[PDB]
Amino acid sequence: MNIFEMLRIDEGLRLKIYKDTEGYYTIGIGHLLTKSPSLNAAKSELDKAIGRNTNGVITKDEAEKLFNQDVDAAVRGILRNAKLKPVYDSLDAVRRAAAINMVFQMGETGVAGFTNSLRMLQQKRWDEAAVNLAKSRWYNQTPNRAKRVITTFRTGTWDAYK
Ligand SMILES: [Cl-]
Ligand SMILES: [Cl-]
Repeated sequence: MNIFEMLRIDEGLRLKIYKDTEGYYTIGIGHLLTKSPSLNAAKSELDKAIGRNTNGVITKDEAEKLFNQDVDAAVRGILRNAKLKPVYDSLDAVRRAAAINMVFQMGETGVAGFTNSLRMLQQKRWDEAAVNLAKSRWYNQTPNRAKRVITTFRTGTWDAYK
């Protein structure tokens, strides 16, 4: 298992524009297009992202290309963030994947708001971080995914994904 296979399980793959768990137009492997309620705005963001006239449909290679860019961007957002970088550098390889998963889903600003959890993760107080991570809108809106990510931070293994 790795970050790509992990996010592919958590996000799925859809080749036509869909609404994500928040109701936002998304495509591919959790690639958010726009938070605007307009499907035309979505289609236009999609054409710009792919570089051709898509009419709301992309190929699998195209979905995987966006996915590669989004994973790369998530990692880069962590390393550029003063609150996230020292935590990420402190973690082993598996728990680093959990951090990337969170940033991918909710963005670098959202995750940087888990101040208390980040501190517990940095201190390797795994069971305590896990309890604190779950007291979140994140956990209450998407409990099955959040449980898998939290289990990954708690154990440092891929058990929740096998
Ligand atoms: Cl893009
Ligand atoms: Cl979920």
